[PDB]
Parts: sequence; structure tokens; C-alpha cells
Amino acid sequence: THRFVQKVEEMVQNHMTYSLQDVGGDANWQLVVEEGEMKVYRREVEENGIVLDPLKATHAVKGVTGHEVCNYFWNVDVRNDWETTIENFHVVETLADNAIIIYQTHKRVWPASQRDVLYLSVIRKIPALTENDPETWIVCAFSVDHDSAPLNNRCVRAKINVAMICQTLVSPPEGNQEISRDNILCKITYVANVNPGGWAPASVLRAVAKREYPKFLKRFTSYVQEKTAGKPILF
Ligand SMILES: CCCCCCCCCC(=O)OC[C@H](CO)OC(=O)CCCCCCCCC
Repeated sequence: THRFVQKVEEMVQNHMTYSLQDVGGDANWQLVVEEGEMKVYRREVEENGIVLDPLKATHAVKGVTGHEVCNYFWNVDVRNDWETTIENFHVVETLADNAIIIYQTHKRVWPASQRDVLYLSVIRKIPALTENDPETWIVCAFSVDHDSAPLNNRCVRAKINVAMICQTLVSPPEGNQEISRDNILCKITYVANVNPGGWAPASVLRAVAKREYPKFLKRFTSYVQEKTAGKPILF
């Protein structure tokens, strides 16, 4: 219904079409961090002197659903509990039940001015085309303009295109005998395409990326595990 619907649907379809391709066999990507079930890749890209390195991570998390993962990732009410790089943020506008515009500032992750970001964050269920395939839950976060948050002089305005894309594998048990969290696994794909704005050394920016993304993914996924443990399953 809202004014960004076409852009949202374009971004979701783009992530659905391009972001789920396996980069493990893609020789243009490099596996830069591995820990447990998590693998983090990047493509070294510069355009007009500036580092744009697309990043993609895959992960598989026992005992949670894509719905829960995406709920926790999207829900502003719980951002503080898991996110570490954010200094301040607020919802600038509510577009829909599932779509919000967020303004936020980031703590310095390299010695420079703080970055701010203004993005639409939407949570979407993508229906399976068949009952044999998992449904996909996706949270897309992408930079937008808003009259109420113009560029300011204290921060550099970063531009983002980020998605977390989740599918739930369920393996029904034997017996009589309900499915438990032991019977479920959430496959995650996380993509971040970020323009840091301004200027910074390629080497520091690449070091920060390699540090901050696996840190976030480990902390966030274990957080969803803790918060859902023992609770009825939200498919
Ligand atoms: C350059 C280093 C990047 C820092 C790593 C960011 C980890 C935050 C994880 C994340 O995606 O948060 C999702 C949250 C939920 O809607 O929305 C966000 O906070 C989007 C964050 C995008 C990263 C901005 C990087 C620019 C700062 C210099």
C-alpha cells in the first residue's frame, strides 16, 4: 500500500534472485572468515576510488525458525540486547505493520567521524511455491531519503543495502511425539553492501568488516537461540 512498496518488492526480488546463489564455488568471491557453521565471504570491489566490498555470510542455526530469526533481527524493541555498533536510533516513520523507516548513528568502529544511516527496514514472508519447499523470511534494510532526517554536519551518511534471508528445515520425528526444537534448523544468508561514505583507508575498512560482521552474526544467532529456548515454536 505505502509509497515504497515497489522499491521494497524490487529489493526483495533482487535478494531472492541474486543473494541466494552459492558463492562457495564463485571464484570472484573469497572466504575470509570461518567459525563453526558460519562462513563469511567478500568480493573486493572499488568504484571511483571507494571500497564497496560486497559481503555475504551463510550460517545454519539449530533449534530456531526463519520466522523467529527475522522477527528478532527486525524488532527494534530488542536491538539493544544484541547489537553493539549502534549508538542511537529511532523510528522516523511507520509505513506499515512490517515496514519502518529508521534513523541511526553508529559508534566509531575506526578512528573517524561517526556514521549515520537512514533506511527502510521491512520484514516479509515469501511464500513457498510448493509445500515441499521452505518458505522464506527476509528482512531488507536499505537506504532511503526522508525530509525529517536530512544530512547533518556531525556524521557521515552511510548508504546500505542489507538483507537477512532465512529458511527453516523441519524434520518431523518418529512416534506420537510432537516436533521439538531438536527437529528444526534455520539456514541463514546475510548480505551487506555498504558505502561507508566519506573516505577511509581500504586496509582499515577491510579489517573492520572482517571483524564486525562475524562478531555480529555469532552474537545475534546465539541470542535468538537463548531467547527461544524452551518456548513454543513460532513457524
Ligand atoms: C563497516 C563495518 C560494518 C559494521 C557491521 C554491522 C553489523 C550490524 C548488523 C546489521 O545488519 O544490523 C541490522 C539492523 C536490523 O534491521 O539494521 C542495521 O543496523 C543495518 C546496519 C548496516 C551496517 C551499517 C554499516 C555502516 C557503518 C559504518
